Amino acid sequence: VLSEGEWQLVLHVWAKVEADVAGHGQDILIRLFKSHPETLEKFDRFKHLKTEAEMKASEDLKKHGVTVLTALGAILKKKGHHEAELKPLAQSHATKHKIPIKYLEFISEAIIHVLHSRHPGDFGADAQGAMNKALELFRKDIAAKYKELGYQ
Ligand code: HEM
Repeated sequence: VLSEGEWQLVLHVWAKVEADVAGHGQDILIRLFKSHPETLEKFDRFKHLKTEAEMKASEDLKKHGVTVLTALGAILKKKGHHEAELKPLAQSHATKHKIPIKYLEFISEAIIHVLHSRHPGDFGADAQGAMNKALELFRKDIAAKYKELGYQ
């Protein structure tokens, strides 16, 4: 469980993200796809993209980045009391999109990397550890729902 101090660090950097939701979503998805190409293959929408330049030029990709970060932001602002927000996410990602928990670990890594690149003054070690804990909590709670549903 995160402390109030930890949540403050998480939400302080997150408020910086929300000044450019779409730029962050691009950077995060591109990092994910480049670092872990098996993730790209889960997106029928995006698997035609073969280069970073093509990814950066895709408005559809940029749109989806906003969808992802918007959902994450709503979860983080619940500070742990996010069960209603995760239910539908866990359900779609387990049963429709077929996304393993490991891939949620991968996108967590991408998020943390992009936050450090874009917001280093608000993303020192204390904030990095707090964000790690927040995204761990996210994964933990999704993983429990996957397990309920027979997906992990
Ligand atoms: C921070 C983690 C993530 C969040 C907050 C998130 C959020 C969302 C949201 C809000 C949607 C649309 C509503 C829905 O279908 O549930 C969606 C769709 C989808 N997500 Fe995620 N997602 C996350 C991670 C991933 C990862 C790691 C993958 C793949 C490796 C993934 C694959 C998909 C796919 C395939 C769709 C459908 C895209 C489409 O329209 O064709 N998601 N996600």
